[PDB]
Amino acid sequence: ERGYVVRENGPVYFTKDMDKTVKWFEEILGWSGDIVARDDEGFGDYGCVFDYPSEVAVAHPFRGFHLFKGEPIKGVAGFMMIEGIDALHKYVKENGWDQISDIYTQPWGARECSITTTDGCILRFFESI
Amino acid sequence: ERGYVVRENGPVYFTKDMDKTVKWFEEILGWSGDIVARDDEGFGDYGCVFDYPSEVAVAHPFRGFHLFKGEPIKGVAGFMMIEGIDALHKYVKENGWDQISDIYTQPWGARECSITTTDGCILRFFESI
Repeated sequence: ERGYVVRENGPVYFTKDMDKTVKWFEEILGWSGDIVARDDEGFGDYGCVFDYPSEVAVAHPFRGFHLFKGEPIKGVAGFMMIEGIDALHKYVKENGWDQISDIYTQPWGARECSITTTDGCILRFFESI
Repeated sequence: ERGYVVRENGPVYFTKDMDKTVKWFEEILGWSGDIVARDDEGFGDYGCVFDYPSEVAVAHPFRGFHLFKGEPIKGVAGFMMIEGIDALHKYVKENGWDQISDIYTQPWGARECSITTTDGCILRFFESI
């Protein structure tokens, strides 16, 4: 570009119950969430979830999801590269969530598996072979 | 989590004609792009765009958009923090794109403006005060 730079560009996520979403992220994937703004009636308007600990987030980068109020995405909402996919699948499974696909190898050189959230969107995870 | 870390998490973006989308990101926002795989008819199935030069990406630290073939997103597709919001607006306008809202101040402490892409999605840009 010219005259400007991108500092952060984290993915967006939409929900009709921000607290439920945050809890799913924390209980099923082991992430940390935080509602940043609430409605006059106490409903979440804006927030976020990240895979690292709350601490690190309070002192800066951002690789989590921004949470906005609205109709949840229908289809793929995330495409994440990770380390420890096997561990991921076990963790999610141990936590009781069964809506996760088996792990499989992609033609482009990586093992993948995808998860459906409480809101119904698909999150795709992958690790290079 | 436990046993796994998120290495990268760039936002997803869907398009029916990747080349046109990539040209837009290049001509209007001054970004860079590359189509990694095409279909039997010549269209891109997978690719990406990023704010920095090609030199970085091939030399990993991925914060652009992953591009997949599909129906464009209706509504907000990006929420990114930037520096030089005035420069951005002028750059876009200077490059002939008129579907960019004016810059305005948000209650939460930042100036913002949204841009409509060639595909119809909305990209929100903000800079804190």
